[PDB]
Amino acid sequence: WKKGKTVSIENLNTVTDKYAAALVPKRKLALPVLPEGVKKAVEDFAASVGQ
Amino acid sequence: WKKGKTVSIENLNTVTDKYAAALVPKRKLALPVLPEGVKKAVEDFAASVGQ
Repeated sequence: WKKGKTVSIENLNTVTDKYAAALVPKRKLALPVLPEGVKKAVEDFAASVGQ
Repeated sequence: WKKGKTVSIENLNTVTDKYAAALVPKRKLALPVLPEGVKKAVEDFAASVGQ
């Protein structure tokens, strides 16, 4: 915020990115979510065999 | 094979299809091969996590 100026939302948002980039832990488990791009490519491969 | 005619290879091959369609069993286990279309979509999903 400058003296007579205003505050852009493109700077209020990169500040909020700095708050939510410290919400991640400094060392974390890479707990994998199965994406739907590969959870359907293995579901229908079982459905093409008939499971 | 007709009397004075010849034998086409498009009829010698559909005869060979009838020999190799009785090589399949009348009741079979649907033993699934994993295709490379889904064995790579689950390999790199483990390689994007770093396994």
